[PDB]
Amino acid sequence: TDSPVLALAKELISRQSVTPADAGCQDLMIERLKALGFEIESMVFEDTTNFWARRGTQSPLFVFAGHTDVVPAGPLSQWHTPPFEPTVIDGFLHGRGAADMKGSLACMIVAVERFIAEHPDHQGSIGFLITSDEEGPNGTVRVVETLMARNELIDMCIVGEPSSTLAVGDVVKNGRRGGGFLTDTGELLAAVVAAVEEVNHQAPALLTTGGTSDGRFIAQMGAQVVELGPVNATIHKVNECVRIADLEKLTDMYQKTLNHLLG
Ligand SMILES: [Zn+2]
Ligand SMILES: [Zn+2]
Repeated sequence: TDSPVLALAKELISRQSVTPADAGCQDLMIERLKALGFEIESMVFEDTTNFWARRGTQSPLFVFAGHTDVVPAGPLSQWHTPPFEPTVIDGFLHGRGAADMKGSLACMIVAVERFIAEHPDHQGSIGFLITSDEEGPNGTVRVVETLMARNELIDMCIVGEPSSTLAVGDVVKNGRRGGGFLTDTGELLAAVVAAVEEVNHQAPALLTTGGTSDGRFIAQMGAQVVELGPVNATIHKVNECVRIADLEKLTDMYQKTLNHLLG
C-alpha cells in the first residue's frame, strides 16, 4: 500500500477539477484538517469555491496556499495514460495536476499531520488558504481581503506551486514583502532554505520575481511569501507527472519548515 503522501495525491488527481471546478478536492482536504483541530471557513466567490482554515490563535500566522483546479487535459490522443486517473509508472505519478499542484497539496496535508503529531504544542498558528480558480487569466484576492478586513494578517506563507527545475527544491521564488517597501526579517526564507538544505544538502537557487499573481498579491498585502514545489517541466502539458520520491522530499521540506518556524 502507498505512503499517505502518494495515497492522498492519487485521491486528489482522480477528481476532475478543471478550472474553476473543484470537484470535491477541497472537501477532501477539509476532512483531513477538521481531524486536526482546524476551524474551517468555506467561501464561494463567483463560480469558485475557496476555503480558509486555521489552527492556533497566536502569532506568527503561517499559511500554506494553493489551488485545487487544474488546466484541461489537451488532446487525449497524446496522453499515454488517462489524464484524470493517477497512474504510477517507474516511480512517477502521472496525471493532470500531479505537478501543478495536487502533489504539493497532499504534501502540505501530510506535513502538517506529521508536524502536529510531533509538536501538538506548536507556537503560532497554521492556516490553509485554498482556491479553485488559479489557472484563470479572483479567489485569492477575495479571501485575502476578508482576512485583512478583520485584522487577520498572515505573517508567512508557502505557496506550493511547482517551482523546481530538475529536482524538487533546486529553485524557490521569494516574494518582496509589501513590494520591497516593508521591512523583511527573512525569517521565512531562512526557514525554507534551512529545510531544503537538510533534505537536499544543496541550497536552492533563488528567484525574487516571476511567480503567480496570487502569491504576489499575498506578499504585496504584507506576508513573507516563498514558492516551493515540484519540478515544473510537465505542467499544463500532456502526460504531466511528478517523481514520487520528490513528493516524499517535499513533504519533509514542508514539515522541516514548520519545525523551524513553529516547533
Ligand atoms: Zn498552479
Ligand atoms: Zn498552472
